Amino acid sequence: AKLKLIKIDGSFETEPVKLSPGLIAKELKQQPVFDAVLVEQASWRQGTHSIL
RNA sequence: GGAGAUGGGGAGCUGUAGCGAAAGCGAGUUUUAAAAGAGCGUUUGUUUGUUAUUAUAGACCCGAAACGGGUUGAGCUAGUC
Repeated sequence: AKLKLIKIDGSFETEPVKLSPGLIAKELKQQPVFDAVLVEQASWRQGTHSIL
């Protein structure tokens, strides 16, 4: 993928860069991502909610 | 490790060949003298999320005279001193 590099001032560099495979997929799936975000919201409770 | 996903940790479980109680045998096993017959065979996947049902935990919930253990009780009242 074609990318650019920025500096501390806030200006782009003068040389782009490509990216080799390793994080680019050809498949599609959202239900895995759906349960991923759901379990991300999980592990946040601590059982404080309780009554007699 | 923000008590996180995750990474590591393959301990174990499913199916991968089964027959029966077994010595054991094995695409055959056991019953039988049977190579007769019959049975079972003759791979057809795993883990989660979810829904419903079922199993135990009070398990839709309300309800009794119940039972057991402990405890206050002679000033009402019974008897006695």
